[PDB]
Amino acid sequence: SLRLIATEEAVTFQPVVDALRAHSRTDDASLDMILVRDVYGDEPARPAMIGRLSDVTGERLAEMDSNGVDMHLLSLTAPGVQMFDAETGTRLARIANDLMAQTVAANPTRFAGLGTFAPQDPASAAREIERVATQLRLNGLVINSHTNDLYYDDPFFHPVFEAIEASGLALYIHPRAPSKQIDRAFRDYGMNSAIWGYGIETSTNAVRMILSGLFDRFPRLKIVLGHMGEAIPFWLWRLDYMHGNATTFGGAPKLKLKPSEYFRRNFAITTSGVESHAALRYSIEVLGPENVMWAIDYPYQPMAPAVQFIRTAPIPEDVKAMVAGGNAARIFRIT
Amino acid sequence: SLRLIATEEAVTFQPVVDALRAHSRTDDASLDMILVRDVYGDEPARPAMIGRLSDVTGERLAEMDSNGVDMHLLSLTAPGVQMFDAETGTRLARIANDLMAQTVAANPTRFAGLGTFAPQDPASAAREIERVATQLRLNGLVINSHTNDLYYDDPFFHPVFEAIEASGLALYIHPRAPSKQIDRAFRDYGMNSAIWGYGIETSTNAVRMILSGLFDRFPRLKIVLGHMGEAIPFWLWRLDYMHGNATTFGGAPKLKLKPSEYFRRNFAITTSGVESHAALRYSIEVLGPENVMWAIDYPYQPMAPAVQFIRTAPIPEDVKAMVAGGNAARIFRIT
Ligand SMILES: [Mn+2]
Ligand SMILES: [Mn+2]
Repeated sequence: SLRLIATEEAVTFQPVVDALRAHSRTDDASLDMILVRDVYGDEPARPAMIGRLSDVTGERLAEMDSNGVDMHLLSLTAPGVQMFDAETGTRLARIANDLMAQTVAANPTRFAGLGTFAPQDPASAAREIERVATQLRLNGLVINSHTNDLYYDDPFFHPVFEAIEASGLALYIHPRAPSKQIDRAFRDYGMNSAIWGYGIETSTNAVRMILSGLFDRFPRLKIVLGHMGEAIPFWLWRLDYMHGNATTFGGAPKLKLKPSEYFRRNFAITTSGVESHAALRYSIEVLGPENVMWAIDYPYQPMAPAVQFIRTAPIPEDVKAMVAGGNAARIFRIT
Repeated sequence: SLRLIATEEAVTFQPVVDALRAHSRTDDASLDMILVRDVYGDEPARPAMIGRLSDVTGERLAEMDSNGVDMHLLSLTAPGVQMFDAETGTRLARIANDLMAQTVAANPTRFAGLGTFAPQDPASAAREIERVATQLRLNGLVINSHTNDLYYDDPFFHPVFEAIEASGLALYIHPRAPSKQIDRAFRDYGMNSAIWGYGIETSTNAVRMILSGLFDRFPRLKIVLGHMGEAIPFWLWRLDYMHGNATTFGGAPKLKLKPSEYFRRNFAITTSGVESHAALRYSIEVLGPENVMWAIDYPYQPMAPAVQFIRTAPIPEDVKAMVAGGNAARIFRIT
């Protein structure tokens, strides 16, 4: 009876897989090359991952059925098309988006989809964002933190955000590995990945977006952050408290709202990879129950424990319905 | 009659101030130079700060009295003596520690103190840690995240942690601005400081310490983190979950315990700069009430709101007493 819509569910498609296979052989210094080699490289350390990522109607659907999961909201897996040059990224984003729409239409009661884009070329990205919203009628958008080691405060990306805001599509900002601005401290102990780097990279991106005033410029933007908001919900009081010093002594711009007010107004979060009732309850309290969505983070996380996490959450049934799927249905235009 | 012991209370002394005024004029590229110029520069943007940091028995004690604060646990303010060359840092650490001991001894019912050291020279730091523990009988230790842009998983610092463990003194790892490994992303919107950079720098340091197996090598270390544990308490589930991948594919060493188990066994946290009852409640729930301590972060934060934050906390009186001062009395050897 509980409607479950998992909102951070990765997929890939052959043309992107082939491109990453070739890219894995190059001398790119980006920290994502660790993942890219492990999954897409010759002699990969994780040889089953491409199969599990590519599968939609086999193991994925059987697991959804076994666990009573109604839908996956699908996204091209990190690092998407962002590691390629502008020309290649742009070509592949179109291809990946068409394949995403095709995948969704084969089973639209079970799958919804986010389109992606190649912000290496902001004008072409804005055009693809319009095409995703209007021509393909996809459910929203996904991008994997930084592009070209720049964050989304940079005015270079204004045409992208202008297009996103006009489109009405929410943007899921998924992690990728720490950019070159920060990667040096994430080369050890597997910290390049989900264990630490992903969170630091993505949250820092989001915080720069807020403090730069991007949400005064584009106030109707809706951003979604996985991994219980990449911990930003935990830092809200300190973000607010220290903002006066930042504008006064630090040369940060004056904002109309407080940092945490942008977070509640313009962001929503998902529970991907943070199956903690305590953290879920914290987030509901400080963000409000309309701002928290459930996710699995399949195939990197197994479905069963993610499902049982939300089914057993110590919150009222109406709030649980919102988190399990009601909020996603609203935010990602799912019927 | 609630005993209030504030655990992250900054102070400075003339010999360190003079050293930092001189350092302010050098071409050090450290991100801390923004703070150092602002407070200690020839043309300071924050001219009253040196006076406020230096004052112990004037305005500080008066504010403590007005607000019913029993004690401050004093620490040489960031960046301590860690920006100097090895010889200079070593010399000033001894001098700062002697002055701290004398300051505590002058009003020992109102002030406790943490000694510091210069990790630039691990062998010399080890000796000063022993002196601090055995001869000055100070209450514990303080260091400001990185030294020379290295983190405390580095085996270079092993003689330091060997000494700390043996001394039985708890080490407060206070923030510093992001090291050169990560500072590129923290040059804008005032993010070098408390609003964002501090927490990312310090939490990353601690996470590296945990994942490197430092607490299998030194299982009796006690580390204290301010700012509600630099958000580490929020990330515990994901740290644990992803640790399997880190060791299997990421070359992280195999640990005896889970990451969150080191966090609970070897760390305690304080509420400095995070006056959120919701964040406080979360922390007590996931760490246990014995691992959370109150702090003010004076003079960077005012006393009254921090005091009223704990006096009004929606927790039982016995738990409130532990947080307000009881835990600190145990952890920092205060009668
Ligand atoms: Mn994911
Ligand atoms: Mn402090």
